[PDB]
Amino acid sequence: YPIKTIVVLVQENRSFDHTLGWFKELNREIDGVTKSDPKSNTVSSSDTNSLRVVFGDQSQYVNPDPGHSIQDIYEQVFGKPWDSGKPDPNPGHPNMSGFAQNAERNKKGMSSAVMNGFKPNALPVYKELVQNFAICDRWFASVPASTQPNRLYVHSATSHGATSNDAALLLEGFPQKTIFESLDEAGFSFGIYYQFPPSTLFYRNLRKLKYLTHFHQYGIQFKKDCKEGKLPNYVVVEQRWFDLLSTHPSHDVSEGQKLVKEVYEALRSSPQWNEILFIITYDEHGGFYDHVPTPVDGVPNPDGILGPPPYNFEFNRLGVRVPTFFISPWIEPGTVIHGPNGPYPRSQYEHSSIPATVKTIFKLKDFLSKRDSWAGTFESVITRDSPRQDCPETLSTPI
Amino acid sequence: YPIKTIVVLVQENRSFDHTLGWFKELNREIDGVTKSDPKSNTVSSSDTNSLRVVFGDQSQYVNPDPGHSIQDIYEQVFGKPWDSGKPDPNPGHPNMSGFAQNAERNKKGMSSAVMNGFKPNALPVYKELVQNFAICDRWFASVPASTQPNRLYVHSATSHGATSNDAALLLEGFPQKTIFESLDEAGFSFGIYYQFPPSTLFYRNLRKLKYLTHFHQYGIQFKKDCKEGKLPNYVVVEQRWFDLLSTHPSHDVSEGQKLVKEVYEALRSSPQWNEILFIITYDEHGGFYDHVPTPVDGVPNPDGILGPPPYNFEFNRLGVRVPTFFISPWIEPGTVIHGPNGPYPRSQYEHSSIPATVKTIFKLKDFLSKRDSWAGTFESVITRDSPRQDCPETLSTPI
Repeated sequence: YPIKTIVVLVQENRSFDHTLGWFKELNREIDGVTKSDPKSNTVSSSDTNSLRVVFGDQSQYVNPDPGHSIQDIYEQVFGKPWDSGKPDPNPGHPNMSGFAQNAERNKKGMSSAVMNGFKPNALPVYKELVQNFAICDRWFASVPASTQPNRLYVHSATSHGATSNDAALLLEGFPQKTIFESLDEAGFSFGIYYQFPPSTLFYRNLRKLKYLTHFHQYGIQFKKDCKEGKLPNYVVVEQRWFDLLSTHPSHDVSEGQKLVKEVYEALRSSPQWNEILFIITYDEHGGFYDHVPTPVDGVPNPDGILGPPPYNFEFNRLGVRVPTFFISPWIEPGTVIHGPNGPYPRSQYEHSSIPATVKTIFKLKDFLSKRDSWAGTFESVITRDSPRQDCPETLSTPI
Repeated sequence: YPIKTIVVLVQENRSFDHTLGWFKELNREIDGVTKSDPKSNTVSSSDTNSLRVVFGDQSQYVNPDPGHSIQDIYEQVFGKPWDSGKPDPNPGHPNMSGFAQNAERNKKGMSSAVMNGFKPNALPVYKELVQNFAICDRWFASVPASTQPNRLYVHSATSHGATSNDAALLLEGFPQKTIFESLDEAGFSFGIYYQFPPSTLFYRNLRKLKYLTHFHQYGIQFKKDCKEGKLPNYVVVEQRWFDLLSTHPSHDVSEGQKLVKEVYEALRSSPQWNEILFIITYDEHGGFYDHVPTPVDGVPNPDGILGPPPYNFEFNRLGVRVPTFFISPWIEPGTVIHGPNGPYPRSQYEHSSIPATVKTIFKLKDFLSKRDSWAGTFESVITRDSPRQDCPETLSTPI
């Protein structure tokens, strides 16, 4: 089994249908969207009783940040708002009908951004990566909540009860065991390449003296370690600082495309390219539309810890589908992975799939929680007998 | 008393003589340096004989970062290194003779940068601020240690035992009472205007919900509140993110001049200009040379907490002199404040002077610590009967 280096890049706040849904005309196998059988959500307002908003392919490069709190996402997936005076934590029916309404509730006119996705040619970096490697069109954010609970799952398969971006809790640090500790204890290496203060600092255990040395400034160390073949066994690329103090500004998809291109090309020209498995995913969907109902059946709480009031979240429902890419010369081009042949009938691909698959590939002894123990593993995406030799050396520049 | 808004900007890593020492030619009253009676430090090395390095005015805009740990500063001020096998915490004799030796010890050739200051004309923003307002030439960093223990003093008059930049300790947060809490309890407002993640988040008490709302993005909110005269009673401008993971890279003094210019002009064109007292100081001296012996007599420990081993620091010695500016239309131009007039015979101006003076100007009930209660207060710098009306509207662009 050729994979010795696993590289993880977690992007920000985009749904599958918004990012890749229109890539379906390039490959019908992609569970995306079409113009002929279009998806839609309705909007109610004081001025109008009902307006149908069709999911289109007119996403602009610059967009506001839609709502992605646990309470926003409740309205998006169930089509009705949370009501603390009439609490309905498990209403049963994720029909994905509330994205446009939740957008409008948060900011008038924002349903246009929420109800649009990108044309493939507007994201050439992604179009090339989809066509030359693999994606998963059934990969759900771990939590129907915001950025940090999901990021906590990426490297620990739990959020240790968190469903918000609680500045005090994040700074105090979350104490659960991380995949870094599993790897280290088994003698494997790991490195976190950061630009700004990384969200991985929110793991309290990584603040031990012996683990703080595994953080490396990205600009200094990343391209260098790629060039001389010195990448550790588990590489995390951390790019943005999370504004802990941000108690719906616009921003550009282009920066993320540039980062993906740079990271890919550095891995692609590395002597370790033939041992590398590169995963790109999104922390959560950002409030953008997606048509696939979030799983509500057979989803385990990772550690028995409930979320804070008023939601008292049971972690018995997944988040919304996000774009996930698998990139390796050992992968056939244009491959699309759906649900797992996961260990259980109701297993799903989600962020805990990353620690699960790391545990599987490196034969670590134990899973971290009940979530990585249950999540699908994607090591079977590595299918070739020999590494492909003509993988693109460079990708197109973002528009 | 005309002062209703106090604004604080803390710059990084520069000594008084390095920044303002050559202004003595412009104002003989300044305790600076001359060419005819020059300061010097000696260097001992293996290959070469003892070499005198004279303090010159040849500072370049780009310099390395000299040593400014508690152990480096011990050698700088006492002229001998710390010795854990022969510990000498209170050697008696701050002769300021070790800056060049300590520089060479950290990086060969670095004594040249450490033993140089700026020509006044090389820093036009500062030269204009000095000539149009006030400086203090006897203001000491609170701690002969690194960045964060000193920044803790600026808004709390203690470091709660800290003598290093301990990432785990900083993220856990320091729990001492802050001047923000003194102000809030007395009905006054405060605002922290930050660009990147602010060091004030290291105060644990500011992570409460009711205080997190007082943080404002600088780019969004600062110039705005300056225009509409909506500045709170205590303004902190936070500009740089401290890399907690940095376990001697070069950087440019020009960025700090640009920031100072931007902040000054925004306060100067504000309707609140006639009620504003703006203080600029430096967290500590960065390891650059200064000739004034650090006070070792009558310096109180703020709260009885000792520093960590091996130094077990008693907080009975001040840090090195830093540049400090007082800026307000109620200030006589070209004013230089020396040591304080009380509250005690051995009182000194230092970072705790900021909380002390805030307590004095706003008649807050209690000081925060024994340092606060002992430090000099500079309210007497406000001397005019009417606000000056021809304060510079704009400043020179940095070279």
